[PDB]
Amino acid sequence: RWTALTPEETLFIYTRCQEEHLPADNNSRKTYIENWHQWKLQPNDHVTQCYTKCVLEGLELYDGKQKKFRPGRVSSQHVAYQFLNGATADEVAKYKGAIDALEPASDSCEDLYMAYFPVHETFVNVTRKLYHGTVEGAARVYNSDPNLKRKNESLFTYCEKHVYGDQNREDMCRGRRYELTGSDELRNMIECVFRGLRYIKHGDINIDEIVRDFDHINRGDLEPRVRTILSDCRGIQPYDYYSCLINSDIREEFKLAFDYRDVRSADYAYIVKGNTYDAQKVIAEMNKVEKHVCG
Ligand SMILES: CCCCC[C@H](O)/C=C/[C@@H]1[C@@H](C/C=C\CCCC(=O)O)[C@H]2CO[C@@H]1C2
Ligand SMILES: NCCc1c[nH]c2ccc(O)cc12
Repeated sequence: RWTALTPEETLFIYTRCQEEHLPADNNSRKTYIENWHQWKLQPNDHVTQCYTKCVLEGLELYDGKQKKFRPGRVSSQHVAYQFLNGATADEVAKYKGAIDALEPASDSCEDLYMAYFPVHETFVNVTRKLYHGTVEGAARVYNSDPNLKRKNESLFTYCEKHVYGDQNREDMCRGRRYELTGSDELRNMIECVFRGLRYIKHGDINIDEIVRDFDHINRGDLEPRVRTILSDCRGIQPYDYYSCLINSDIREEFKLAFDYRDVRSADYAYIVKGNTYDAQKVIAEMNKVEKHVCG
């Protein structure tokens, strides 16, 4: 059974797709951000088309494996949040039917846009209700469910408060200083963090995601070294890959990467809004939190 997406998940999708497809220029990027924020799939060009493909696949309305829309997932998305939604039976019926009629002829950006575009023009507001595409609807859901990570909340402090609670402050302090204490709480902590960073999904590690956090610190040159390590790690548990990285010649680079990613986890739109990498600010922020934790 397919599981509906949380507002954390869809916000991850939206921000990641914008990161991947917004142009690096300035005059160009502003148009795209302004339009996409209003859910306007304009202007119609390769940038917008591939952004559309990326969102459609992150929301998982389009299946890359089966290479086809899976319309039943619409229904799923709705039932999971059918009261907080604001969506009606008729709206979801028609949206599901329209998506059921789509056979895009291929899976390129251009063809998927050409297929789905009239559906989006017609049912954009249904899509925004179902997939938490408004600040009000997402806020309603967050408020209904205390187990979801919030917008401005760090993945790491979230996972800490779920895994350690108010117990083992000493082990949590050592863990936040990158100690391999080997305790059960630290293992669950690293699993929680890897799941939320998408370093691991459905049990399989995601080497491209770690590599990308290495690129984000201007250490792309380490990508091969980051692959060897992860491809040679014999375990399958997050703590295994974590320890492989910490007990390596790229330990300190890994900490720089991890800390930047923590900072960017407390605000999914960090790169969209235009923030850049600043090792000093990153570590200053980390030092404030760690001095509080180890207080
Ligand atoms: C099928 C294609 C749909 C196009 C995608 C659409 O262009 C989405 C844009 C995202 C939006 C989602 C809106 C609200 C979600 C809640 C955001 C919040 O918690 O502040 C904003 C957050 O990333 C961007 C801007
Ligand atoms: N800023 C890095 C936070 C971090 C990295 N590894 C950790 C392990 C435990 C913990 O509580 C926190 C952490």
